[PDB]
Amino acid sequence: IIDADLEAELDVDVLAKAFNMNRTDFLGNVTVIDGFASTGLEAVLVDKDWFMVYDNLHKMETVRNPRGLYWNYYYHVWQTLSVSRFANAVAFVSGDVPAV
Amino acid sequence: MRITFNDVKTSLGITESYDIVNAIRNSQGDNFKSYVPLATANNVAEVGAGILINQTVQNDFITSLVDRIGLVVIRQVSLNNPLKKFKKGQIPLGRTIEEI
Amino acid sequence: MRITFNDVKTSLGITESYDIVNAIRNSQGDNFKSYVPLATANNVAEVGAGILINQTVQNDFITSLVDRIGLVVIRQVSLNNPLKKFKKGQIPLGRTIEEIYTDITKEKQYDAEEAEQKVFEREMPNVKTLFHERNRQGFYHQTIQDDSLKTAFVSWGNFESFVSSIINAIYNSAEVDEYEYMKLLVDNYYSKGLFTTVKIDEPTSSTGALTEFVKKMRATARKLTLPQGSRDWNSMAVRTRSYMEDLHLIIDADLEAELDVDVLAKAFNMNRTDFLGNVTVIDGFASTGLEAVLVDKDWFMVYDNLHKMETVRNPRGLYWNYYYHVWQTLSVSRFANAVAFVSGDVPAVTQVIVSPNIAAVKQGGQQQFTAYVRATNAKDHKVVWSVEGGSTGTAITGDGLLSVSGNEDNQLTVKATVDIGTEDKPKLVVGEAVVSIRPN
Amino acid sequence: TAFVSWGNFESFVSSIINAIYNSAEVDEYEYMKLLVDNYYSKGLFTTVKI
Amino acid sequence: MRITFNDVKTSLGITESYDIVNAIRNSQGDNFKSYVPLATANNVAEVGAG
Amino acid sequence: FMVYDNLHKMETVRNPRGLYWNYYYHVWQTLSVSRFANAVAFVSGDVPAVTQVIVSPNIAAVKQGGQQQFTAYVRATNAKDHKVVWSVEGGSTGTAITGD
Repeated sequence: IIDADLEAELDVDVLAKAFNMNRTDFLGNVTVIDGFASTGLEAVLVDKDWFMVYDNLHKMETVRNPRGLYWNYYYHVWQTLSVSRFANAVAFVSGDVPAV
Repeated sequence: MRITFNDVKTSLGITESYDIVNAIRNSQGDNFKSYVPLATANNVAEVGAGILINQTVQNDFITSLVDRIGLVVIRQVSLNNPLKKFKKGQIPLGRTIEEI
Repeated sequence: MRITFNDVKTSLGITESYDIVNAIRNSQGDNFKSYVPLATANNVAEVGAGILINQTVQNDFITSLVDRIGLVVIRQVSLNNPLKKFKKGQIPLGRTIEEIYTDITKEKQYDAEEAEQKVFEREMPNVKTLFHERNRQGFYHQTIQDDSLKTAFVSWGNFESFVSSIINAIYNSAEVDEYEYMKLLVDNYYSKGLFTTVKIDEPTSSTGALTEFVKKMRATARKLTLPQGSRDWNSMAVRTRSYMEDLHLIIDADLEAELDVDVLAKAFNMNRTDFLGNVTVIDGFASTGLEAVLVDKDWFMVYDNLHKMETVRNPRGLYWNYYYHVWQTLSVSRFANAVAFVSGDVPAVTQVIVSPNIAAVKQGGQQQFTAYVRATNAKDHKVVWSVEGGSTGTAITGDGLLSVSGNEDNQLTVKATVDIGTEDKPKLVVGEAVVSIRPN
Repeated sequence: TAFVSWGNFESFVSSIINAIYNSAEVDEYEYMKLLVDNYYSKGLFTTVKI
Repeated sequence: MRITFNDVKTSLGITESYDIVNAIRNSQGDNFKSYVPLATANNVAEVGAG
Repeated sequence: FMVYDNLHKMETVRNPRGLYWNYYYHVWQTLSVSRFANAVAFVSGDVPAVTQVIVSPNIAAVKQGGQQQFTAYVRATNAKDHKVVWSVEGGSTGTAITGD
């Protein structure tokens, strides 16, 4: 997982990555998002089993107001968002990090 | 009840840059000589960027008649979760997940 | 009657360079030793470039006989519109096209205790509309004298082939004009300044400029392709997304060749779509700043209303007259992604967009306005809100909340202004919104 | 009142429903992105210094 | 060709006689009392003629 | 008469806590009259000599170098005739109307 601004820079300025474009055997699959909101995080290399996201509820219910003559829709989403500590996870930090 | 707008212009929230109509009119073959032979280019330039608020336009043959809307298009654009491939199944009953 | 030419030469409008015949004759094995063994090379050199005006040539065996024409070829070359793939269907009846877009909403946490009294709350969906109309009407005029043309041809097949060639020429002219109009649409959009401008240096200034331009284009395409979408790549300030196969980069051949040759990444990623979308090549933009335009397939809103051909006959002159009428709507959509890469001096702020363009409020209600500023730099700018309705008691705050006085009858105009000029010489960019007052 | 054809009316209603689903997907993406930031803040990652 | 009309009102060729719009509201026991219960009388009378 | 009805419906709701029914009868209608049909008032009180003046082209579109003819019909309650004065309130110099 990396951002587009840095991914384009690496792709253009590194000939190895430019040659190994849209390829999986070179550094796994690539996911592009908009920033990490962290002062040090640059890229994150994780495993498919790292995410432990599950769903508990996904439903929609509708009610009717006859005085106003309208329908009111509610969409309820309940889910578990967690990570697994048994999976591989590396974070590339480009700042001043502690020794340990 | 009855909501109407009056004295509305086609240049409400735009910022002119170089007045393309006048550029085409006074272009001495510099760059707009391609658009010079084009006929009814001013009409395209007037409403080529879309109209935010529309008004009734009378027919060019019989003034007493108005022009109707011949097509209605609804933009159907779907937004997807980039990280949805990492989602697992569903848990109807219970709250706690144990990993061994 | 009888039109003939005399004393015509085979070197009418040519400019000799080095007299290849004499060069071959006097070549001492330098470079024309390959053509020296060739026989009857002078005959090839005389008429190898074609004859503009031909004359009767007598037979070499019997002088009294002339040489006939053994083959007639009609050049059938078709000209196509490069941007024809962006055309939509046809509209037989009506003039106006309405486009409706629905935006996303917020999220509320689950609160059973709170939901006791607010079961019947009203939430207003975010809906925006755009309007287009027919703006191109034209026709093409041609004349054919079949009776007089029958002399120039011997075979019917060739006669009808020539007639079909004339018709195809008419269609080619129509296609060229359509391409010119579609190209003019982009220039009109840029002149009106509804594009999202990315400021770059001159690509031809240095090698690093080319790679910086490629990096910026790739980053912009990647950000546009993101599935979650964004609100900073369209003129309506609405959250929307694009597809990598739906992205089109319109650029000119002179710059495209430069980038392809001088950038190894683009050279490796040639004739590929996943790298910066599809590529369209045209001849210039007729704009002093425009270099390349990255648009979406839905950006073009071109429709057709009429495409017909009608023919009349003049019997006194014995000829046919053909008219080809083309009526179509040429417009663009402000809901689609559109980025323009400009390599000149651009203003700090391109435009300011107020989220609700048109609104209607009661005499005691309030309205919230959101301002999106399209700035070419990384700096931030403070907006100022004002209302020019005129009536007292109607007040707008710095945040963007407008409260309407209890009694007036006047259309309100709301202006969000950004000052980008220097001191004692202000330069204001204003975004406008229209508010109507319900009688209550 | 704003529509003439039923097909367009139901199309607009379905567009509203799809907008709801799009908002749900965007929120889910935001939560999944927040998970990584929370992990980094808690410092359970293996950090490579560059 | 694009023919548009700006700032037009529904009083082009209308020469009102007694202004029913306010004659109804400023009516106390007269023959106009029948239209007092009408809630949408003003809206009906605004564009009733055409 | 050009009277039509757009909506005629009834909605019912029940309050389990209060044990009662609420009925809402919604009526939406359009009420208008046509100016293309004959109509006579037969007024007995004092009436003005002239009731109204009708211009035959109510809406017209004209070229910048063109001319347009107008016709006036006066509704008179007596056999006496009246003259018509034509005026134009465009305000632009060079545009004027004749007495006919």
